[PDB]
Amino acid sequence: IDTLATCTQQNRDAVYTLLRRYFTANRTLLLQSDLREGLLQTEQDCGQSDMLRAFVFRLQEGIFSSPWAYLALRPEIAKWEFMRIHQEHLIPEKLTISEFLKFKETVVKGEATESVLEVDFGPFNRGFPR
Amino acid sequence: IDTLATCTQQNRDAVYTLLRRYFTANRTLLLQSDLREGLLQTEQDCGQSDMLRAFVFRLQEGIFSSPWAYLALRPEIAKWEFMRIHQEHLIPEKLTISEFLKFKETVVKGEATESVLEVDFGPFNRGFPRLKESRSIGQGVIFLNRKLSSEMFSRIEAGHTSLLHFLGVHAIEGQQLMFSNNSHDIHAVRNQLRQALEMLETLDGTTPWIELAPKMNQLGFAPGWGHNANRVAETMNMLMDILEAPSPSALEEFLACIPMISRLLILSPHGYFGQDNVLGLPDTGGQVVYILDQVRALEKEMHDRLQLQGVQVEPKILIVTRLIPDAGDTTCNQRLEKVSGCTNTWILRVPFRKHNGEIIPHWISRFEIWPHLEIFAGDVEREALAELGGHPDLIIGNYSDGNLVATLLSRRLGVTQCNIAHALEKTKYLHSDIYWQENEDKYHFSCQYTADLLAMNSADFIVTSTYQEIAGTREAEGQYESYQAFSMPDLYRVIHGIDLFDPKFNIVSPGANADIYFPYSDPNRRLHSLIPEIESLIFDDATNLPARGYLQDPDKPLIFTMARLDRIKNITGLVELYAASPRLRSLANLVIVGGKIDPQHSSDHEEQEQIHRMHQLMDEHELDQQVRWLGMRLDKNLAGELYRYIADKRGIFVQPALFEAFGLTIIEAMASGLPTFATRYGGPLEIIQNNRSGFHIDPNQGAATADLIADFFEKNLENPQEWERISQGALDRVASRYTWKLYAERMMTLSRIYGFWKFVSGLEREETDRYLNMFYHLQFRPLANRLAH
Amino acid sequence: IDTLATCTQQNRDAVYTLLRRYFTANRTLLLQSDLREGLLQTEQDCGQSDMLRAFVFRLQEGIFSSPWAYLALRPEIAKWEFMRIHQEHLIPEKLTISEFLKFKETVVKGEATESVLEVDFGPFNRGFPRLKESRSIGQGVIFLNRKLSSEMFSRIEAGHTSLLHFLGVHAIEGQQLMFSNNSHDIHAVRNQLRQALEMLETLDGTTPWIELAPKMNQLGFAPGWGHNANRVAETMNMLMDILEAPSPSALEEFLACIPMISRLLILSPHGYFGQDNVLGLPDTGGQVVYILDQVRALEKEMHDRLQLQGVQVEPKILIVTRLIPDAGDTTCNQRLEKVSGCTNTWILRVPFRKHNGEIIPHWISRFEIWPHLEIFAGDVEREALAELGGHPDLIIGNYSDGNLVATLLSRRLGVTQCNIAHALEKTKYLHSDIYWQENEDKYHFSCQYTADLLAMNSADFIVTSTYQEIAGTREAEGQYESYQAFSMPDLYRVIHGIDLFDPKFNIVSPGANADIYFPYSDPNRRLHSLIPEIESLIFDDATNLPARGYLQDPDKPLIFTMARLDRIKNITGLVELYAASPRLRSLANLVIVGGKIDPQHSSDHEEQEQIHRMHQLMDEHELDQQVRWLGMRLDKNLAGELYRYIADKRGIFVQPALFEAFGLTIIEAMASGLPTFATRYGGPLEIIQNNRSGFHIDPNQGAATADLIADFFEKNLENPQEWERISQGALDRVASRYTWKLYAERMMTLSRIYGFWKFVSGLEREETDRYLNMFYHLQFRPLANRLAH
Repeated sequence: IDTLATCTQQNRDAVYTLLRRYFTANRTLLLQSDLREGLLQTEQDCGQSDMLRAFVFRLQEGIFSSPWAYLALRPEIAKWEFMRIHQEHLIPEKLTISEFLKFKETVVKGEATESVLEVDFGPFNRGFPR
Repeated sequence: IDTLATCTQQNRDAVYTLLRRYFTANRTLLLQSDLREGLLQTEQDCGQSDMLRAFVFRLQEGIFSSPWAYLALRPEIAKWEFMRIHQEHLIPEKLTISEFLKFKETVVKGEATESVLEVDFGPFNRGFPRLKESRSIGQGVIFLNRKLSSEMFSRIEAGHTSLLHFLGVHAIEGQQLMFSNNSHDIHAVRNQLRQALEMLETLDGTTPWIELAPKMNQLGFAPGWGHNANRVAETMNMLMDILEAPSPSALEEFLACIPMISRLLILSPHGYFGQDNVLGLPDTGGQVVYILDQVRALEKEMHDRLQLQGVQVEPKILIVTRLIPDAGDTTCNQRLEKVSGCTNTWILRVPFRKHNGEIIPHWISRFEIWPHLEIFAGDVEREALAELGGHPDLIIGNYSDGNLVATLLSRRLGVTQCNIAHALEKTKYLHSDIYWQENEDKYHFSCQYTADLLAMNSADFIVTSTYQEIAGTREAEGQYESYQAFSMPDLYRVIHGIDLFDPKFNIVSPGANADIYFPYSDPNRRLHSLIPEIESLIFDDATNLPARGYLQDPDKPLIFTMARLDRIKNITGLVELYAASPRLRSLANLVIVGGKIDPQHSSDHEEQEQIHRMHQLMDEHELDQQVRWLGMRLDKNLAGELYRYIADKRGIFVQPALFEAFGLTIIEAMASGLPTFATRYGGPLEIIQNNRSGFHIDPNQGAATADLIADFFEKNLENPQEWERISQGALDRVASRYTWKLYAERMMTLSRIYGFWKFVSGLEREETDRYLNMFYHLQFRPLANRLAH
Repeated sequence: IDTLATCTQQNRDAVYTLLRRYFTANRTLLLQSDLREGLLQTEQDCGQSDMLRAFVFRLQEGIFSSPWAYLALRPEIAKWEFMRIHQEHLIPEKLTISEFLKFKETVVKGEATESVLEVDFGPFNRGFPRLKESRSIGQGVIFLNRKLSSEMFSRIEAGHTSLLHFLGVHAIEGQQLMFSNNSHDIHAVRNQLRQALEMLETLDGTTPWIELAPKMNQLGFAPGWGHNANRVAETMNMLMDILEAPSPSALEEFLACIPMISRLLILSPHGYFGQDNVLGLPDTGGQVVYILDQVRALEKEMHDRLQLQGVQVEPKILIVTRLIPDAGDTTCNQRLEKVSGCTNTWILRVPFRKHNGEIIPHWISRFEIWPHLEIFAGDVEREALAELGGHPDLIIGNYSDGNLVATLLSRRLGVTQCNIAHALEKTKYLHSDIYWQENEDKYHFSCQYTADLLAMNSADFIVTSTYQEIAGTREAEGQYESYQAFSMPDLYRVIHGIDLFDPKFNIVSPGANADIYFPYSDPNRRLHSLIPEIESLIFDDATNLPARGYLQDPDKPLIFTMARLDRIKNITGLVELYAASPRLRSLANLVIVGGKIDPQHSSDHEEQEQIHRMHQLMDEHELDQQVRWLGMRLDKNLAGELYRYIADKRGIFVQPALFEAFGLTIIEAMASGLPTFATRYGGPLEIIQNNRSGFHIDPNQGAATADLIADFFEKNLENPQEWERISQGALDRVASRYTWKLYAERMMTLSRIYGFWKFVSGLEREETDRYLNMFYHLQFRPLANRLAH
């Protein structure tokens, strides 16, 4: 279950309708409860899609603005994926964690005058056992 | 020689008296000169101790308070030891740089409130290749080729090589270069090379690439292997060799030829940049001249390399500096100005802005320019990316501002970064680090030195014009060396600031121009229109033009100096040592160009007080008719022929400066065929091979200097014959080291080889990058927002 | 091109017919000649193929029986594929060399009772470095330098103490060299080096080593660094450069310095060795000449190198061969014989012995020599060890017997082993392995081939004169190549018998004798006194001298050749293509030196037919007055002066041998300066660069070549420019690639480099040694003890 799993474009109006349901801007940042809530109706119109259910239930958070939805997925324990999808032409696009956080940062606290300091332990940890 | 050389307790009375003489607390911080002073009285007491003289003369500084003295010892070039001695019971104790710097801290600014931040690049550089012998410093590219090929051998023995991938990733102007498929496979490439080669065997030499291209493309090959079949053969053979058994020379030759570089971005945001008009303006100078006489050479070379590989694109060079909307009489408000003499080379000017900006109209001093630079960098990045087709292939920074910008720009774009500081002021101003708090209002060293550390560590390679600019001398620490460890109270401490043995350091020395300064002996090219004007400058006199010589000695040898009249250029020293020696007086006549003088101000106050000593020393000793003097500034095209004239009829140049970093003047003189007598102190030590390319003089001893010059004048028939030997010596030394053509060849190679080193070594350097980025954001950014209040 | 290329059986009919034509046999083992001639007719039936022709022409051999073709294909130099195809269903099927050998074995000597031993060096060779590219074979030492220095970047700093230890282990006459104690600790050695280098800057460069010796003993330095301090500085700077950043050039230069080559032992056991009557005699060819010239050259270089490093010792070369008591006015009974033109080079003869020996009295044939070799080897160890003060520093083997002996010796003594085979017969006599039992009683190839394999694997380096001897050409397998894989039925099968890509292989060509053969333009050394004898021999007549002749019309250009009278050198064919094309009879004249002009009476018979055919050609073509033929020997110096004579006036040398292994005469001619037309086939293909250094001519096309000869004789009123240009080409080429000076320089470096490679790689090869030793004891030893029935 991943970014590939929004191939749930087999039923396209389902995905489209769901994104619409989310996009109505009440909160631009949705947690699980909301994210899942929106699944049911769409769940009537149109269809069921156990796959889609699987996907939505694995969403940790989402950030909606513009015709753009930035999703954070957590498929299995301690594994995350980030993606963004366009409300109209719906193509899941894979995001880096930096990209997703830049978007959240912009949506919440506004466009930035200076570049953010990114603390990154990756280089430091590369090579030690896991 | 070292710490244990204070075993001088063999005579420890002298030691005790040296310490006591030091402790007299005229200063807490004792530098080299005042340390050497302490060894002369106490001299006549008690004894001599050559060992002690060795030890003391190797001290860079010492720090005194309390019973305790702390010593920083520099035994040989780029090698340091630190110790402490107790005044009463004196035994030496070996200290770490951290310890020594801590005590230096808690003395001058007193005991710390909270723990200092020690920026430590040590763990980050651990593991990276580095030079071993100090005499090899500044030779970096050579060492790197050896590590590159050494490593490529073992990798090619196992499956892969990065060389192939790196060959894949440069496509100049949207067309794929060197390879059609993306194949990462070495066996395959060997096969293709084999076939390609065997097929080139059947055609003859001069078949143009255009013809070979499709057959080549069936073989997997994109263009850039050569212009004709000959050259394609040549370079495919290079790659075949390398893929069999890597060696440094072959590797450097192949790397050297890859059509990677079509675009330069050269950064100089401070001063008023502009073509001509600029000598004397604030922050400007001959500073601009480096850039302006460099880029023609550069553009030409870049084009050539591309042409030879049969790639037709037109290369661009952008010199990016600040737009100052205040004209201030200049061209500095013009956004795009074509550098004359070049096909595609442009000054692109960009405004500073405020945070809403809102273009800032007014000139800003370099010392105050810090807070604008990040904004500037973003703006430059956009504008320049637009003006070039895309990313530049290399980015060159100049001075501290230029280098910080290049640091930022290069990290954003992922481009090879070259740094030219031209000078690093931390050594120029005594104690300006430990005392940085004092000097902040004027100088803002807290920002500068921080940006300096940042940039030195960020660059892929650093070009300097002399060895001493990096590592100095047996006596002097170098400009870069001084950043190796230092303290900056209430900010941070640095250790491992720079590694002098890092391969990134390369000495690449400029020169010439070369349409102007050229050998007196040329079949063409000379300016005879000037030739009557020349003679009438030296020979005429009085009130018809600037005064006052009147020589009247028709065939007498000439002694030429041309400079600023100021203290350190030291014309006073030359005339003084001239008057003082009668034989020199008899052998030649001293001609001088500089000052405005002519009347003392008007115009040009107040440091031109050196005109006082000028006339004072000229009238007494009765100089006139022995020595001509011009107050003129000498339009450059003329001066070129003036150098050309002072040879045949034979003469010499003299540059008796007290200290000279590079000595471009001397380069010009030698370029013109003049035997040159140049100061021993600074770069002329490097430029002139003494008694081959010229002669070194100690501007301190006038007796010996003028004596030496005379002795030169007395040789053979009066120098037929040994004036000519040195003259040819200078000529050859200049064509073999200092020329912008040479400079350009080396630059265009360095960018390719360090491009490949970046490519290959980048992922390992990521921790270093994150460290430097954190330092920037959490340290520099605040220091420069303090400005800017 | 390969097994897949036999998809040429779309056009199935042609392939079917081709296999049909092969199967109808008379012979089930086909070689090239039949394989090829069977392609044309049936060719026109049915088709005309390029691809199929390509395939067939790359077949080395094929084996037919069954409905089954077994094909061995060799598409590119040194690469082999093997396949089988079935007559009816035609489906090429890949085979391993072993499968193919098992089939060949079966078809030839029948179903095997037991299982065959397969000698396999593959697992033993895995992991050791190899060249990757066929063009590079024979260049081993270059690859090896790059491997050594690339892997000498041990910045683990323990290492290369390999280099340091190595420097410590050699000593000459008990005197430790380069280092007083065996040090390692690279940091210490860098220290010592630094200090020493420093002192040398205050010393008179030309100071004898013996003056600065004690001071250097202080710094830990034994002698060997140089003669004057200038050289000591040179070599020390070499080592200092290397301990910092190793490179191939540097490491070769320094390794070449090391005064570790003092005593040579050259081994040539068969025949009559001595300097008198060469050639003549059984088993003794120009065999003796190579070695006498080689050792003279060698001894010079040895001396020079040793001298330059300041070590006083006298080098000694021993040429060790068999002592034959029954001699008859050869010096072959005389135990020690000083070699003319050498200070310390000698011939040491050791007798063969029985086990009780009881010294064996009479000359033994080289095909019978095998049972004596082990005992001989022991006696040579004892005697040569006695004659040199100890172990030799290099052992050089000659031919098969010499190489085996050198193998046993070098293993015994721990000495670097060089192999010069000069010829390997396995390739000369086809099928002689599969059929070895037939040839056995004459030749004994069971012994020779086994010994060959033993030695080519055992050696440190292997020296050949031409590339051809190693890997041959596109069409023809090389001499060493032949041993890669073969069967000796009832004895053993071999796969991986040798690796042509191993870098033990070095082509070092001989040259000269340059005391004898040298340019015509030499300002001295010419014997003008011998010009009368020579104008006598060219332009005389009658019963004065042994000729047929009297050209008259001397004013023309000249055409020279000299050779043993045959048939392979092919003089008669030169005569013939001279005759048949009239434009040459017009343009020039033929001089010829060899055999006997006047009848065959008188002497030797033998050549006989070629003498008679010579005369016949003389009569019938009416070639008197255009042709001078001398029937004499021409002592060497006389000959040299002659080649010199023909050069100016504008002559040429033509040696149209059917094929020539390595052309000596071609070299002597080019050395003298004559533009030379040499056979296309064999060594001359390598020696002459065509249209630069000389001209390749097909001996198998007469008058097609004569057209080129005449074409050359033309070009602007005879030849103002071209002849001169080709002469300079020749001179330049000899000077660059073929000279005994260059040979000995190379040889003396190779011993040092492969000695180091042996020092490093030594313990890695022990499984290989245990294997080769087992194979010698249990395979060679029985075979030789059957000879010796």
